[PDB]
Parts: sequence; structure tokens; C-alpha cells
Amino acid sequence: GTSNRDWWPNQLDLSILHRHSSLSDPMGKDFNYAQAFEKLDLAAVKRDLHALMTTSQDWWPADFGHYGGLFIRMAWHSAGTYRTADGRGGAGEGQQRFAPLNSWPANANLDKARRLLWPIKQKYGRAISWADLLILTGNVALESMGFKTFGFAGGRADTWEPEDVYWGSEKIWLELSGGPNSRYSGDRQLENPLAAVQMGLIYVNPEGPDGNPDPVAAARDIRDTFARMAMNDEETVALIAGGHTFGKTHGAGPASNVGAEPEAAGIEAQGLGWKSAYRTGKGADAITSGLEVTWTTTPTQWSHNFFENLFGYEWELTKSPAGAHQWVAKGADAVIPDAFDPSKKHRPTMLTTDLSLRFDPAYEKISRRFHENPEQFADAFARAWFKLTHRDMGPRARYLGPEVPAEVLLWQDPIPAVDHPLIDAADAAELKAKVLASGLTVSQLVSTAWAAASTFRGSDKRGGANGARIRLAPQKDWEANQPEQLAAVLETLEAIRTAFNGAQRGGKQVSLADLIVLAGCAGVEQAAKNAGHAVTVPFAPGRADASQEQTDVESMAVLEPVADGFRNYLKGKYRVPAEVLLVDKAQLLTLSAPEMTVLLGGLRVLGANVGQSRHGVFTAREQALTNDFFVNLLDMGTEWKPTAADADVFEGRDRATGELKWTGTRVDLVFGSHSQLRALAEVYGSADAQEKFVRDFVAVWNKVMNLDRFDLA
Amino acid sequence: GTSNRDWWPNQLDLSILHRHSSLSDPMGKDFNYAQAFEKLDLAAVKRDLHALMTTSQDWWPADFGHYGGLFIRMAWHSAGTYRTADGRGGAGEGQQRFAPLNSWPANANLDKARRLLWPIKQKYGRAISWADLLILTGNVALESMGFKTFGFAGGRADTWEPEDVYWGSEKIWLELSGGPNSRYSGDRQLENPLAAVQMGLIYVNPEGPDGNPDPVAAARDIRDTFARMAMNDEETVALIAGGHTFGKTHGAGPASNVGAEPEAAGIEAQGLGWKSAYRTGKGADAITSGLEVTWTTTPTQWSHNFFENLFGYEWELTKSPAGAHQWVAKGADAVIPDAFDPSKKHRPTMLTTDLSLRFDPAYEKISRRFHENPEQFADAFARAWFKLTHRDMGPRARYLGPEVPAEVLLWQDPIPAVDHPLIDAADAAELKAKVLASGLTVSQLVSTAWAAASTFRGSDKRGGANGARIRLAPQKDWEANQPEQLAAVLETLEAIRTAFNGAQRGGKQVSLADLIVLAGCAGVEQAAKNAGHAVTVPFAPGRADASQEQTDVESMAVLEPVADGFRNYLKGKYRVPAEVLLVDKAQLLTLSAPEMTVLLGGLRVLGANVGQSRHGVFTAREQALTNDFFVNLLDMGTEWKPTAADADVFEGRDRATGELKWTGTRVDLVFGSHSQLRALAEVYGSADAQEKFVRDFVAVWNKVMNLDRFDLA
Ligand code: HEM
Ligand code: HEM
Ligand SMILES: NNC(=O)c1ccncc1
Ligand SMILES: NNC(=O)c1ccncc1
Ligand SMILES: NNC(=O)c1ccncc1
Ligand SMILES: [Cl-]
Ligand SMILES: [Cl-]
Ligand code: NA
Ligand code: NA
Repeated sequence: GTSNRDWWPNQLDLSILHRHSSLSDPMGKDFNYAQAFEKLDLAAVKRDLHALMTTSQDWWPADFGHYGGLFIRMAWHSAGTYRTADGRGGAGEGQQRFAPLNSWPANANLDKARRLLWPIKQKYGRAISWADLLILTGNVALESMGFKTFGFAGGRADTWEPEDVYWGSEKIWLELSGGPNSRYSGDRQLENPLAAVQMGLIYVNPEGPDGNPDPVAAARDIRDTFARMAMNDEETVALIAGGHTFGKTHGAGPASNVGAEPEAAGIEAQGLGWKSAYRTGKGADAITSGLEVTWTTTPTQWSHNFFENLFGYEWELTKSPAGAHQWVAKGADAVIPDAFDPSKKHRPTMLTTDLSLRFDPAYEKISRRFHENPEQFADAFARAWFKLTHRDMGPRARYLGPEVPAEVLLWQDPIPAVDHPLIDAADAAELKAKVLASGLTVSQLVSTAWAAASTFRGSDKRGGANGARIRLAPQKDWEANQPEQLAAVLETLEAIRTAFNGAQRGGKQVSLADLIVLAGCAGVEQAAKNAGHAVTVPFAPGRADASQEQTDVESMAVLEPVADGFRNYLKGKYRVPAEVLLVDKAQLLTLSAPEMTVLLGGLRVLGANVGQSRHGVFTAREQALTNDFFVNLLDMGTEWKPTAADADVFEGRDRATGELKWTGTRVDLVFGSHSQLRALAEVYGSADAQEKFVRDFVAVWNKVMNLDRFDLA
Repeated sequence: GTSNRDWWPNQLDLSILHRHSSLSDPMGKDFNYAQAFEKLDLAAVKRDLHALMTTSQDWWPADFGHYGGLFIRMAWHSAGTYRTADGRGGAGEGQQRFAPLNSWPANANLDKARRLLWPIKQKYGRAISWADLLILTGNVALESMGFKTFGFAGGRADTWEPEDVYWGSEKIWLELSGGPNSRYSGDRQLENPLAAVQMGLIYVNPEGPDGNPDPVAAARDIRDTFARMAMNDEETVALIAGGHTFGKTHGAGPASNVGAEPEAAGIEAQGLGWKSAYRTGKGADAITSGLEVTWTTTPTQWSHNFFENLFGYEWELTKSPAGAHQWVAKGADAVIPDAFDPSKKHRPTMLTTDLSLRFDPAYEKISRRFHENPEQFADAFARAWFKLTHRDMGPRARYLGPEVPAEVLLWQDPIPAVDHPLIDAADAAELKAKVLASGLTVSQLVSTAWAAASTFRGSDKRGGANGARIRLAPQKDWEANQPEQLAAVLETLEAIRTAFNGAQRGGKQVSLADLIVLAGCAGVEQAAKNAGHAVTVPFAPGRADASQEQTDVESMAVLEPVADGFRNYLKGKYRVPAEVLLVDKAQLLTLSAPEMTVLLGGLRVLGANVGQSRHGVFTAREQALTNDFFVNLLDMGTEWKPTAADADVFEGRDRATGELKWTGTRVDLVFGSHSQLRALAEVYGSADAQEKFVRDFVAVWNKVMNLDRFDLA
């Protein structure tokens, strides 16, 4: 059945903005997962999960009688898809249970893992999400095998359809680099936003780069991909060695025995996949990755045996029973237990990527320190495991339950507590009047608040105006933020703040974060008055100001907008067309298509463009809040053509005279081209729509200003 | 970016159920188009449209100084995509403005026509939908040129995204038949549900079948396709001859001069397409279809000159300037005006398909009658044009405005007015108890109401329980409806009805349509009580009973369910898998995925399966409303395998003993296989879900009962 995507495969896709509707959600519109979770008997769940660890099912028998390694890998993979570039992936939406991730080759046989959890899921129902359950199970596996975790927070609400994520352009699972859709160019440069080396892998290839078994070169891929997942060297070594303290790999026969992944399997498979024709197809005969490695002498118990083995033997290249490259300890005795036969023992073995921890010189130093100081290793792995499994949860205010660690961690972009009375409505009116009396313009006020608030992304719930980080490095220096203009606005706002705060009694004060937002609100109010309209913009105080020392500058870099269509900004020339980048940004902001449309048309007339560019400024009353953008864009009296100098800039001329009336970018003109966007533009550019435009703009502005306000949830 | 559809291109697509969310709609949740339209000054709109007809724009100059022909074609094409097989297509949602229809080759240059109407649309805003305006414009065109229309109803609310419609499997526009995705098999049998001969055409090819200029053979295609759009021979001849009384075709140079369709065009084209490099690219130089025919001596005025020409000349095969086959009048004088040069005249010309109206023997009889009796022609055309343009509007209760025809037409499936007081809540409780005391079972009551209500389809708003057509031919004899069982239930309910109506005073009575629905309600209440749960199912009276004489039996044939997964029914063996047909039925019913899931699992346990099949009846308390379907389907203690006898029937055995527990079809087991459906099944199969399951089942039951109740809007 031929679809619009088949006919016009390069047209923009707006359905990514209308996922996660109330239509596909089985829960009622008022369901609130946090409230459900807070009444869950978490201790009861943990007891059931402990019991499960050794309750082997015949359809997927437990290695060593204990499912803890399988479950650790399950949780690691749930979290392991995360990319710092866009915040997409990670454990926080339980997406491992949907396509494509439920069928990625690196997630083979995790379908078995999730099915073993169904009885617990069923028993507790809506009070524990899948997303929370996958991580809790990994924690219980660790605790059951003798490792004390750093903590756990609930609050990951389940989702109900697959997320629209760019995982790459390859059309073959696991394709090696340098193909027609290669994710690598130049000197092994991985394309942003990807954080895995091959399609369907989590980070790297366990046999080495493109399957070449060189631990030193593997190390380079490990370092690059783990950095793209927010992990530094210490955290990376801790996580790999910690993980591989447990369990084993599965490669008992040739891979050709393994059948269809879950999304390809027959209906009778009931949601499972990778059925194997090799012997019994399971247990001792299991095939997952094709490798056949067991790292430690006690795979079901926390030990220091990983680094004893890594450093205590020399390693020889060998092949598993499926033909994959792996390593075996030279001259060693058979000390590693077998998973099923108490009469068999094995020599120590390692993956290429485990050997990276010894043969990359930076990792070796860390590995050696962990080998000599196992308490340091345990602590580092506990912290890293917490970070891994919570990286996408957002502000600490979202963290639920009795096991939430009290320690504030720098990676959480922490916001200080508020310990003083907040400004009330009379105070807000007094501060808005002061801001308008200062001489700051509508353009300056709107631009500044936009800059502050629009760093939010719902993928990992980082960013937003809380914290006033726009005043800190590195946000204050970002090109999109107009550093010189920004500094002049912030100086004026800090002077208003100081004067207000110095007049108060009783401990009342206003944060700069709140004042930035409030000042933006006053700009929008002033713009509405400029257009003849009496409008009140909602404001909620309670933001606090974070310090520079609470703001990791390197972690903040990935929130820099290199493309922000809402300010007609593109930092460089990219291969993805700018209107696709606009839709991607709207998706991070949580905006629907109508919201994206009204927001952009209003920002253009308020003067929010970077550098005061006239591109898309289709009005003769800039700084007045009108629907002019739409009325003019849709005027058939104007003809548009790309310029000679630049095919991405367009000139709009009077059709009868040839006279130039406007210029615009692709982001501007897509609203007049795309057949669904133009239908939305037409609503706002109709003669009956001015009041609707204003009230919808105010709503979407307020939505953006509050995106990170989980303190008010 | 590789997507799930790329990896698993045969997986079922649930997004067709989650279109039209409040996310994509720019109007507020409380917007009601009928309320807006009812205050529109329709007379004023029509005056503006009359003026537009002769106000040429230079970017697409008006033929003969009058846009009326263009607008009639535009309205015909808006309505012309309709297919009776599924009710999809038609003018009722304004879909011509979205992909793919906005870029179909048969819709070339209607982009121009729609752009000409933006100033009117913009002036009247939300009070007139695009969908209504396209039709209204065609009627104003006709009236402006001296044709008296049969009337007009508003009420087509605008939609905001493309509908998911199967338009064929070809991958090339206009592909001729007999390719690898041919829509024809056997002796020119067009595949259901299609109603056009080539991808991107409305009905037929104007040169003749696959381009062969044989009017007799073309007639066959005309007849078959028009019948698939609900038009008989008289209506067909009236429409084609009526339409081709006006305007002209456009084929002034070779087609290779015409560029990209709108969805493919550059951003600068601002939603227009087919830009032509031939001479001026417009007006006298226009190329649309590649044919160059003008039918009448007065292309801007109603006449009977089409038939005077068709019958008054003999016709010679010729080629247009673009190379297309067309016909010209032998020996004729130059009597047809030129569209732009008042000093040029032309010979009469015809399409192959016009000549069909004379050379097909059945058409010739009708055409000759219309030629001798142009008043008969005018009346048939007016009636046919109203039917064409209103065919998908639904019940007459949806028809809005001051020009609705008072005549009730048989094709409307009319419902008599109610002229008596309705039963109240106490009466409804008395009737439910009488029904339960009769001895009718939960299964009989649920199955009968299901059968009556589930003929609704939201594509053209036909069907539903209003009318009590289930008691009439042909519904009473449809296999899915279990004719002997149904007859028994209807007899019992008619005796209840007689006894209740005969005891009343004051004219109060209950219709059989209402009592069928109410009885189903009593069944669902009784099932809930069987499960230990007291619930009240909502009921709204006011349906009426239609007569056999008010029921077109042949038109009702297309509403027969040949596949109804909700009753585990498949009338024959089809190429599309049964799970895909389920989702298609759910889309017709207007159900979301959650709604489809609850509804099916509840129907299975209430005994709604046709023939009392055990397939999917995963309960030991049939006729009790419980979640047992979900809990049993999802039990990993059961293993499923296709049977030897039938690969589409599955046996569920205990995994440890081999004992047979259940049997199921693909429709049952898809809820345990598909990863999004299984996620829904898990919510209703959880230990906390009994209350939710009952509540949600009652809500979707009541939704289905009320689908055709536009009298309550
Ligand atoms: C360079 C990064 C890594 C690579 C290439 C890698 C590779 C693999 C492979 C190939 C398997 C075997 C799959 C099978 O055949 O069953 C595996 C198993 C496992 N991995 Fe990793 N791993 C990485 C990092 C991690 C990390 C960060 C964790 C967790 C903290 C982890 C925990 C596990 C555990 C517990 C198993 C055993 C599974 C079982 O017992 O069933 N791994 N790893
Ligand atoms: C067998 C069915 C039909 C065929 C094959 C057909 C074919 C065509 C073609 C090839 C054109 C020229 C497109 C262009 O080059 O501009 C056209 C024009 C037109 N058709 Fe039809 N048509 C059919 C039925 C109808 C019907 C049912 C109506 C309306 C009741 C209609 C009304 C018109 C009008 C008004 C025009 C002239 C447009 C103008 O002046 O711009 N047609 N037809
Ligand atoms: N822990 N990571 C894995 O299990 C894995 C990585 C690459 N191919 C298969 C599995
Ligand atoms: N693909 N996932 C995200 O982009 C996301 C999820 C939730 N809200 C904003 C963005
Ligand atoms: N009235 N129908 C048309 O305009 C048409 C039919 C087939 N190809 C192009 C245009
Ligand atoms: Cl995601
Ligand atoms: Cl449709
Ligand atoms: Na994420
Ligand atoms: Na329809």
C-alpha cells in the first residue's frame, strides 16, 4: 500500500510532534504515575525480585542458577542507548519493550528477561512502570549478588508507542563502517547525534572496531561512545569492569542457528524472538552475541576477580564456537565454573573490549588503581551505575521513593533549595513596571527569556530557565544567545533585582532566574499593548539561582543550540535541512505543530531573531504582538525565489511590480509550503484570528517558561 | 533515517488509529464547527464567490474570463475520490488540500483553484471550512452560469492531517495495468476497495483504457468505477455530460514542460506545483491533462450543446499538442470560442470517454433521452451533483444552513422523525428488567446490539443502530448477523416492545431501534453482575425505525462485514491478514488502539463470537464481564502453535503438560505478539485492572452504540 513517505520520502515529518497523544495512552487523562508509585510497597516488590533471581524457568534456564547477570545486562542496555547530543534514548521511557530497541541485535534474548518480569509487573500493575521495573531489577540483581548500590529513584512513567529517534541511516543491521550510509567519516569521526559504532549496537563492537580484534583501537571507540553517553574514563572503566564481574556471554554454536528478531517473528512466538535451532536452543546451548566468555571464578557474586584476571594472565587470540574473536588466558588452569555442568571448568577468557582496559594507557592507570584499591572500584562503580540509570530523569524533584540518594551530584545540574518567601502578585506587577521603566525593549526582554527557557529538552529533562544558568559559563557566551546584548540585559536586570531585594523585609527576595522569566512576560505584555490588546501573561515564581560550581561547563555544551529556528539561527551549514532541525527542536520542547507554528510566528514579530535579522520579520510593526507573520506569509500578492548568492535565503517580491518586500529562510517559508503547516498558518492568518493568535501565543510562551518546573508538579 | 516501517515493512500499523488527536488540531478543544457555520452569512459568501468567478488573477488567468469550469472540476474532484467499498475518500473532510490528493496527476492545477479561494477563506475564517467552501464554490460556479442546483448543506468540519487511505500498491504515478502491483486481475477485475483505473486518477483514463482510444471499452471502465462511487448509469451520464457542458481541458504543449507536483516542488513555490516551462506556463499556454478539448459553443453558460455536438457530428481520432489521443468533429465549422483570442474559433472536440456516452448502447439510450429532453438532463444532473457532493456527509441531521433540500432521498438511508415523547430513565430500567426476565442471554443481547451498531463507519458516516435496519433486508440475512438466532431475539424484543407501548399513555412509545440498543445495555449490565459488579450502562433514547421501502437494499450491501474481528468472523480467505482487517474495522469505528483492545477482550468473554466459536474465549466464566481474556492470553505458562489443518488457528497448550487449554485466531493472538498491542493487553491483564477494565469496556460499548447519533450533537 503506497504511502506519502514512499512518494515524497524527503518531505518533513510532523507526526513526531503528535506522538504520545491521549489517543494511544490506555491510562485515563488524569492518571498520575507519581502518585501511583508513591503508594507502591517498594519493599514488597524488591522481595519478589530477590525471589525471582533464582526461580529458573524451563523456557530460558538461569545460568549458574541465578538470573542476576542477565538482569544487569538488561538494565545496562535499557540505560545504554542514551546520547548526550540530544538527550534521546536512555531508560527513562521504558522504550526497550518497543520497536526498534526490542529487536536490536545487541538486545538479543533481553526479551526473555523482560518476560521473566511479567508476573511481578502484573501483580503490582500501574503502581510500577516497566521503565522503573527494568532499572529496579538491575539494582536487585546487584544487591542479590552482594554489591551495595548507591540508591534508586522511581518516577519513570511508561510510554505507549515508539519514540521517533534517529538511530542512523544504515539499511543493514550491524553494517560495518564506510558503506553508502556510513556513520563514520574522516579519521573515524562518528556523526552527531549517534553514540554507537554500528546500527543495533549499544556502544561498541565486543570483537573490536569493525570486527578487528585490536584492544588499543577498541579503546578509542569505547572512549568516544561512552563520552557521547556522558561518561568519562573513570566512570567507563568502573562500569565495564563492574558489569563484567558478573555472568557470562552466550555463543555455544553458529549464529546461523538463530531465527527472527521479535518484530519479525511469527505470531505464535508471542512477542519473543531469536528462537535457536542449536541443540536445546537455550541454557547451556544459548546463543546471544556469539561470544563465549565467562569473566570471573564466581559469576554470581561480587568479587575483585575481574582485574585479578585481566592483569594476572597474558592473553591469546582465539575464536568462540560461533566464530567470533575473543581471548583466552595463556597457560591458565580451568578455574571458571560452567553455567550448567558442575563437572566442567574453563580457562579465564576476555573480550577485546575488556582488554582495552589494560592496553589503552589511560585506562590502564585507572584499572591498576582499581585492582590495588578495590574499595575505590566499588564506590566508583556504584556511583557510575546510579548515574547511568538516572541520567535522563531530569531534575532531582522528579525522583521518587525511599531509596533516593541524599547526595547531590554535579551531573544532576542541581538547583538550590528555596528557603525564603516568594514574590506575590503585587510584587510581580511592581517588578514588571520597573523592567518596562528601565528602557529594556520588547525585543531584548523576549529574546533573553527565550534564550533562558528554550535550552530545555524533554528527552532527558535537562535545561530550562530554572538556575539562571544563562548568566554563567558557558551559556552566557553562546553565539545564539548574543553575548554582548545578553550581558547588557542581565546587568540591568541584576540592578533591578538588587534594588528590590534590598527594600524587602522578612526574608523575601526574587531570584535572577525568576526575574529573567518575569521580564520576558513583561515584554510580551508590552508587545500586546503595542498592538492595542490588554493581555496578562501568567507567571509562576520559585526558580532559584545555581552557581558556577554547580554547573559543569563541559556537560552544558551539548545543550548549545546550533540550530534554533525560533530565532532563525543556524550556527553552520548542515546536511539536514533547517526545517527538519526546526521540527526536531519543537519535539525537544514538547511542542505540537500548532504550538510550534504560533510560537514561531509570534517570536518573528517580537524581534527574537539572532542579530536583529529581518528574515521572516513579516510586519511593519515590529515589537507588537500581532498575527502579521501569517497574514503576510500567505499573501499571494508576493512571489518568492531563492537568492543567487545563497539558495537557503529567499526574496519575496510584489508579483505585479517586482519590488522586494521581504526576505526569509527555509524555516520561515516552510509554513507557506508544507501542506499541513500551511493549513495551520491559514487559521492564524484569517481575519477572525487576531485574538486567538494572542491567546494561543501567551499559552505556548507560558508553557515554554515552565518546561523545567517539576517543583510545581 | 531508517524507521521501524523500513526494518519491518509488513508489521501492522497502529498510527492509523491515533490521527486526528487534539495535538494536531489548531482549534480549541471546545470548538464546534456547526455552531460557527450556523452564524456564517452564507448569502454574503456566495456573493463574494460570484464576484470571484469573473475576477481573473494574472498568475493563473481565467479561461473565457470565467473560473466556473475550473471550480466545477475542483468540486467534482474533491467529491470524486469516494469509494462505496469502505466509504473512504469524498469531499467531506477537505482532504484535497493534503497529501497525496493535492499532488495527484488528475488534480493538476487545482492547486491554483484552491489558492484563488484563499482570500474568501481568510475573510470568513473558521465559520466556513475548506471542505464546505470547495463544494460551495462549485455550486456558485454552476449557479453563476445559469444552472439551478438542487441545494447545498454545510457541516463538513476541516481536518488537519492526511487520512490513511489505501489508494493502491503501485509505486509509479499513472502506471498502466498489468505491472508488478497491478490493481487488475482476471477479466479486468478491479481490486476492492479501489475505484479508479490507475494510481492518481479519479475514475478513468480520458484517452481510454490504459490509453487505448476505444469509447466502447472506455465505457466499461466508466460504468465499473462510477458504480464503485455509488452512481448508476443515469447519474453517470448526467454527471459527465453536465460537467463537460462547461469549460475546457488544457494541453497546449508537451507534458515534459511541466515540473514537480506540489508535494515535490521547491519551498519557494509556496504550496503550488506543476510549474510549466511552456511559453507563459499559464492561460492560453496551460498544460494540465495534456488534452486540448473545448466541448461547447458557450463554455461559460449552461446549455444542451454537449449532446447537440455529441450527436450532431461524426468524430475523428486526433492528437493534442501534447500527443494525447482525442477527437474532433468531421467537416465542422469553427464554432467553439477560443479561451483568450476573440478572433479565433475552433472545431468541436471530444474525449474518448465523452464518446462513450454515445457508443455504449446503454449510455446511448440515456444520452438520447437527455438530448431530446434537456429539462430531464438538467434535473438528473442537479440531483446527481447534490448526491456526489453530499454522499459522505452522513445522516440528514448533520446538514446545516438555509439551502438544505427538503426532499428526502433514498440514498440518504433516511430515518423518520420522532413525533412522540421518549422513554425516561425509569422506563429504561423497567425495559432492561423485562428484557433480562424474558430469558434472552447475555450473549444474545450483546451479539444483537453489536450487530446493529457496528455497521457504522466514520469514513462516510453510514450505518449504525439508528433505523433498526438490522430487522430488514439485507442486514437480517447477513451471515455475520446469524440470521436464525437474530430472528429469535428480534421476535422476543418486538413482543416486549408491543407490551410496553400498549400500556402507555400520552403517546410515549419506544422504538425497536432503541430497544435493541437498550437490550444490549441490559446484557452488558447483567454480565457485569455475573462478575460480581453492579454497573449502569449509559443509554440515550431517540432512535427511530426505518421501513423497508426507505431502505435501498443494493446500497446497503457494502456495509456487510465480511471481516469483523470483534466477533472473530472472516467470511472468506483474503490476501490481507486478519489482524490488518481488525485494525481497518477499528479505524472505521473511530476506535483508538486502547479502545479496540478493551472492546475485543470484553466481547470475547461475553459470547459475541459468530457461531459460538471458542476461538479467543479465554475464560471459564463466559457471559461474565471480566478481564480474563487478557490474563489468560498473557500467561507464559501457555505455549501456542499453529494447527496442522489451518495455519491461521492456534492451539494454546500447557507448556509443562501439553494439555490443550485454548484455541485462537490471528485476531486473538495479535494482542500477545504485537509489541504495542501487548503493552495495552498488559494494562488490562494486571491484578489491579478489574475496575478499569469494566469502566473502560462500558465506555467503548456506549461509544459504539452512539456512533450515528448526530441528533444528539
Ligand atoms: C565496552 C562496553 C561493553 C561491551 C562491548 C559489552 C559486551 C558484552 C557482550 C558481548 C555480552 C554478552 C551478551 C551475550 O552473549 O549474552 C555482555 C554481557 C554482559 N555485560 Fe557487557 N559489555 C559492555 C559494557 C557493559 C556494561 C557497562 C555493563 C554493566 C554495568 C555490562 C554488563 C554485562 C553483564 C552483566 C553481562 C552478562 C550477561 C549474562 O550473564 O547473561 N556490560 N557484555
Ligand atoms: C469519465 C469521467 C470523466 C473524465 C475522464 C473526465 C476528464 C476530464 C479531463 C481530462 C479534463 C481536463 C483537465 C484539464 O486538462 O484541465 C476535464 C475537465 C473538466 N471536467 Fe471532467 N472528466 C470526467 C467527469 C467529470 C465530471 C463528473 C464532472 C462534473 C460533474 C467534470 C467536470 C469537468 C469540468 C467542468 C472540466 C473543465 C475544467 C476547466 O474548465 O478548467 N468532469 N475532464
Ligand atoms: N553488555 N552488552 C552486551 O550484551 C552486548 C554488546 C554487543 N553485542 C551483544 C551484546
Ligand atoms: N525522542 N524523545 C524525545 O525527543 C523527547 C521525549 C519526551 N519529550 C521531548 C522530547
Ligand atoms: N474532470 N476530470 C479531470 O479533470 C481529469 C481526468 C483525468 N486526468 C486529468 C484530469
Ligand atoms: Cl527516546
Ligand atoms: Cl478519506
Ligand atoms: Na531520553
Ligand atoms: Na469518506
